[PDB]
Amino acid sequence: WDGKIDGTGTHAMIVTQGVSILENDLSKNEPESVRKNLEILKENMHELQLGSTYPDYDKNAYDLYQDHFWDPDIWYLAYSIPDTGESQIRKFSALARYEWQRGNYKQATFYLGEAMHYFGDIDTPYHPANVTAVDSAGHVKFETFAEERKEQYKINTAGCKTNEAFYTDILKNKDFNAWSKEYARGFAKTGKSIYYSHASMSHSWDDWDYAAKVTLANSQKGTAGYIYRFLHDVSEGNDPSVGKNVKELVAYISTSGEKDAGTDDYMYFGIKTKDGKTQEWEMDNPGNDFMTGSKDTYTFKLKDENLKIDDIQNMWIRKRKYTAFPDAYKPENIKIIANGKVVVDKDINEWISGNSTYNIK
Ligand SMILES: [Ca+2]
Ligand SMILES: [Ca+2]
Ligand SMILES: [Ca+2]
Ligand SMILES: [Ca+2]
Ligand SMILES: [Ca+2]
Ligand SMILES: [Zn+2]
Repeated sequence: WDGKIDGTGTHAMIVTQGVSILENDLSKNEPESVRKNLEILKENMHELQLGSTYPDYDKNAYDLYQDHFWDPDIWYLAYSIPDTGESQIRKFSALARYEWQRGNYKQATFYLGEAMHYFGDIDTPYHPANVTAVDSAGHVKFETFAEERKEQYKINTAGCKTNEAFYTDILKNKDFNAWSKEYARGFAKTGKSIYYSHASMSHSWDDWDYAAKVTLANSQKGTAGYIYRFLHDVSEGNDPSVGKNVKELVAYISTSGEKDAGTDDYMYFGIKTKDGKTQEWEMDNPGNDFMTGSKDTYTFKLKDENLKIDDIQNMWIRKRKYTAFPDAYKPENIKIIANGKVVVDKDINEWISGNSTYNIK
């Protein structure tokens, strides 16, 4: 969907409607904690909207915004694996719950907004069909069409109250990651079907009208559902990581904005377990890694699929010179996420020169 850097446009409408919908649908028996957290959410509507649009304007975005795409119908032992729209929902959702728990509500809500940007995208027709703006003139055309008419596509209810099926189903599965993937898959498959049936360049103005109606309604309802899940999760301190093989680790790395803080050297993330086994991956995204001021995400798939988070005793990042000279690197902060939970939040704010290793854990 379209969005503007000031937190306006289709994406902002979707999150804004998401909140209104939830407000309308909230049953009387909902816990006080949920209502209290919803009011805090509403205090930070600006952030939610800005977050819902930001990934399109992130200076660090990948070349063809690959991570804004996801096909719902779809070597890793030593290299990071790329993010997808689905995986970014999970990443930002984890960051959001983490910040919420420590009362850092403005930043928490921004992250929630970013999670919803990606959900919004996988609920378009073009993104889950994996048809890019390069592939088809229809990509930009359809999103512009929707943007112009976004007002007439707003909805204000999911169609039932939160003590009913749609919403109760959302709370059933304590495994947020597993729930999010399949929940997102449903909406994405609908969007993709709508691409082929109504939204592609083969179709009419009437077809595009129906396509936008259904996918914008679904985007809003789907967003309301994620917000509901979020308010419940943060109200109860629900941990979806318990607990639970660590099949993947995600690193979320903030590079300092200081001069020459970024690097083009080889960069590795590694772990050592209590049993002294090691695994190390090169961090390399389909993009310009470790740019000054950037926030980079890397996902690492473990060789041992039966490890528990406690089993991981040491973590580090290691740099290796690309040229004969040291390209010193200065990370501000690294967060490691496992199974939907931020398990490491490590301020660094010091230089890593040459071929040095920095010990996180
Ligand atoms: Ca540097
Ligand atoms: Ca320089
Ligand atoms: Ca490389
Ligand atoms: Ca790269
Ligand atoms: Ca660079
Ligand atoms: Zn979009």
